[PDB]
Amino acid sequence: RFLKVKNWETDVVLTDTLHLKSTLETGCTEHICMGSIMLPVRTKDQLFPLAKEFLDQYYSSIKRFGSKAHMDRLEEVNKEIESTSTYQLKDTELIYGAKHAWRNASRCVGRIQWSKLQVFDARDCTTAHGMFNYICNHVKYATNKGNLRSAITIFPQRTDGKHDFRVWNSQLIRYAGYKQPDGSTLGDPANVQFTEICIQQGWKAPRGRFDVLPLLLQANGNDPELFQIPPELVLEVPIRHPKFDWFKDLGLKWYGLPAVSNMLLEIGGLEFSACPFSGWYMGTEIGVRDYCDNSRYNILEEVAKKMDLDMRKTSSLWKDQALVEINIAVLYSFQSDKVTIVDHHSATESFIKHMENEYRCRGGCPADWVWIVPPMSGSITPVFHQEMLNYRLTPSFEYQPDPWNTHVWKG
Amino acid sequence: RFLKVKNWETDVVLTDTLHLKSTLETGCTEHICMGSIMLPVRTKDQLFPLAKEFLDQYYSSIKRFGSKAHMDRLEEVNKEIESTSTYQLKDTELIYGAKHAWRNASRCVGRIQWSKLQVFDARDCTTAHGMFNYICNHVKYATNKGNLRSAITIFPQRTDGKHDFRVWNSQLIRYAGYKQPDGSTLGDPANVQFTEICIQQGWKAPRGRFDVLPLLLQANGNDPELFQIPPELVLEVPIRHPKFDWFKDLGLKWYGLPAVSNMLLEIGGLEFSACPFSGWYMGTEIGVRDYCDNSRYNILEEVAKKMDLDMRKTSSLWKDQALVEINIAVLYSFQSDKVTIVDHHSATESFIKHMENEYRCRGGCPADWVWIVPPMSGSITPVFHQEMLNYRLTPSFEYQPDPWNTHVW
Ligand code: HEM
Ligand code: HEM
Ligand SMILES: Cc1cc(N)nc(C[C@@H]2CNC[C@@H]2OCCNCC(F)(F)c2ccccc2Cl)c1
Ligand SMILES: Cc1cc(N)nc(C[C@@H]2CNC[C@@H]2OCCNCC(F)(F)c2ccccc2Cl)c1
Ligand SMILES: C[C@H](O)[C@H](O)[C@H]1CNc2nc(N)[nH]c(=O)c2N1
Ligand SMILES: C[C@H](O)[C@H](O)[C@H]1CNc2nc(N)[nH]c(=O)c2N1
Ligand SMILES: [Zn+2]
Repeated sequence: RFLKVKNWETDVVLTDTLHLKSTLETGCTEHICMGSIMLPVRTKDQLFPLAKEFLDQYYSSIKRFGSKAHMDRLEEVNKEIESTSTYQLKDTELIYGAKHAWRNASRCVGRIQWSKLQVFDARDCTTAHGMFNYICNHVKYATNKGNLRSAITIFPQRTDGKHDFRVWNSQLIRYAGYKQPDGSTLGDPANVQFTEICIQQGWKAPRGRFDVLPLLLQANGNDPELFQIPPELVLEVPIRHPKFDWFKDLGLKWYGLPAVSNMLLEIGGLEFSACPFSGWYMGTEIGVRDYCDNSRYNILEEVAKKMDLDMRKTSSLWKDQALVEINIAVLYSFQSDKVTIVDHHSATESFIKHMENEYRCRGGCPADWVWIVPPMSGSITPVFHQEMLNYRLTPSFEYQPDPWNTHVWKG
Repeated sequence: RFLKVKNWETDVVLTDTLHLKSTLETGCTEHICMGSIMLPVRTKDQLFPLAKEFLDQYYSSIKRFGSKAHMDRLEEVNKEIESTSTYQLKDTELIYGAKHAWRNASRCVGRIQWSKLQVFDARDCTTAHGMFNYICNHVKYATNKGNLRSAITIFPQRTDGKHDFRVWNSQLIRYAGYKQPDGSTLGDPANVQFTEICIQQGWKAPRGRFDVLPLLLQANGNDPELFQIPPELVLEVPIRHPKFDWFKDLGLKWYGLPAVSNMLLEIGGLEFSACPFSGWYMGTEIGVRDYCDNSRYNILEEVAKKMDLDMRKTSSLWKDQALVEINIAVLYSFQSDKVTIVDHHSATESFIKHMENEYRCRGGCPADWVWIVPPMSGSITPVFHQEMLNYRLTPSFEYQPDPWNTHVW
């Protein structure tokens, strides 16, 4: 079967066949679309087909499908599963697997970069201290003094689900948030609960507006342990504006390295519950979401005050005006400090070229329009006008619940 | 089976039960989501279940479900379908149906207004000239000297499908487009094909940038005929900016009345193929989409230049700056001329209030996030953070194919 998508700006029509390899469910049915819903232990029996599907894809990718090396590897993995109930990936398979999970990430606008990913194999790690060291090395490598390089570090896979490796932080680098007795928040309101956990585990909080959180690291199902990332490894950018010299005295800064650490990587039916990965920011993440969401740093009003905008009616579009200036400031600041960043026009134009390439080469590119379209200026980017098909390919990155909800405390 | 939606800004969680009454298909399957796809006669047998479903909801709404008058109406309609192969709605049913088709329009941010809709019953209309008269009256009533009022005008229902009433125009009021020897497009690029069909049918095109198109009306399945809307009934707004005095010199204007005329209204299985309806604009429709789409009037570059922004690199956000100013000018011009308009902040705020009302007293509100979130400044409006479930309820408005593909001359 064939599915077509149309671009309403260019009239370019693409044909998807790749969706035929989709397996997992979307949440949608013929009666209900759940496209805007954010969130819509394996047996030997379920595992071997998953392993086989993966190895088939890997061996096809290297043009060795059906070879003796292919057949011997299927055999070897089958025998490993029957005997030990799981199996180990070869390094080459792990690399291919991590790159493909990114390639298949339908919510990622940055996927033009998918084949350039440094994979750090941390499967020999056994303790939280070992995790800390791996993560420091990742941060220093990825940061590269501002010349950011994509990377992922992969800790040992799930076994019985009682021995999971987990990074409790949602991102490797994030600022603390502190709920005040008067109900106001100091720092990042998104991180209040997690900050509270760190404090309870014995973190001495500075209680400022941009305090880098400690890592809380769980190895082998053990209770997590706290570690401070060396501050010299945490590259930050003070935010200033090219024309407005008062912008600096807002006292804003942000960190250069966006590094998601709470997702689960599935390759061939194996589950890597700790697999922190990093790239570089698109500016709107910081300037639109982190700074301007009402339940984040929420700076729109203060910015618009300083610009002397008419604030008595929303129809002056004061919020939109202040939003654009904050985003100019984030891009200018990163660029001035030589820290990699991409603007939303750049990024979406590159995404459309990536997607067209994938359609030709691969027969499709699953994409989640709700996430791919930037949170400002949506329709002046080419992705707004592009129809997309969202479906689930493996290998994949998946959301998993926060570990504090599920962890069995050892004490 | 019962589904939850969460607002990620406010943590408010709502439970949707209304979706269990959805009938039509979404285009999504368990394997593929088609959320971003723009486009994803009835026999006696098919028609009675549809009539019954509708009449049940109707009698329910007036608190007379299972009453003698309920059973008596179901009886009458059944008899009428068996004998005539169709049936006629009572005026009360027609009004209820049209208001609910709007209530059910999952792509409409303006539904807080749904119960305030003036319904013009044009089911007695028989000719294209009659259609023109009804439409001018709609246009004049809805416009109301700039104090716009929501309205729909409903022409006769489909019969055997060879006698369709159709307004060939996509909206009652739109601007002509003409491809130039220059290679460029003069006017609205979106209307090139329709403008050509107009000329072919005899329209004397002025060949300007903002020429109000004539109506092309089809009655009783006949060949469509041309009429032009009295110029004094088409309220237009010249676009200026509260601070940039050069803005007026771009020569921009837009019309005050948005009036969709190409959709099909389905009520109780009955199909109203000509049912033009109108409300009032949300500013971004004109300022973001009409003015700044590549493929529309595409004015971003000209504005940016007059602002003397750095257009050398995308990262100066020159497009975004110019976008906001164009949208400030649209809103300012409509407000100064006392023509009803709503900004995207205010409209989305009232949709959230509407959603909560609908969850509270109906068990849900079908909504298409891809359409509800404005085409600029998405995440600084409250709808961006609101999970929505999209499903199809009847009565409904449905897209239908351009009739020039359908029609046999
Ligand atoms: C290289 C530069 C990259 C850019 C500019 C980029 C851009 C983005 C953006 C803007 C988002 C949405 C973020 C949000 O709203 O929270 C995203 C999502 C995502 N990206 Fe990327 N990306 C990059 C690299 C990567 C890498 C290296 C990976 C993994 C190997 C990755 C995998 C993902 C995944 C799984 C999501 C969905 C996250 C979620 O569900 O929270 N991306 N990307
Ligand atoms: C009262 C003021 C109204 C406002 C501010 C409003 C707002 C909007 C907006 C912004 C859209 C998206 C349009 C687009 O992007 O092309 C829309 C779509 C729509 N609205 Fe409304 N609306 C109003 C009245 C109405 C009325 C009176 C009806 C029917 C009686 C209606 C039914 C629809 C339908 C069916 C769509 C989807 C149209 C399509 O698929 O092209 N709306 N609404
Ligand atoms: C409920 C929920 C579900 C889900 N799947 N993800 C989230 C995370 C939510 C989704 N938007 C905010 C929060 O993520 C912030 C992280 N963004 C940074 C980045 F990693 F995505 C990234 C961005 C740019 C370049 C590279 C990278 Cl690795 C929340
Ligand atoms: C392929 C296609 C499918 C579809 N369902 N609709 C369209 C119409 C396409 C989709 N966006 C543009 C075009 O409509 C412009 C009409 N907008 C005016 C209005 F009616 F929507 C309206 C707006 C504001 C207030 C009231 C009203 Cl009644 C195209
Ligand atoms: C409810 C809705 O799905 C939610 O707010 C989404 C919308 N689109 C998004 N897009 C991106 N890139 N990141 C997000 O966090 C979200 N949030
Ligand atoms: C492909 C995508 O669905 C398309 O560009 C949509 C996106 N959202 C929209 N939203 C509204 N309100 N109107 C539109 O015309 C569109 N176009
Ligand atoms: Zn869907």
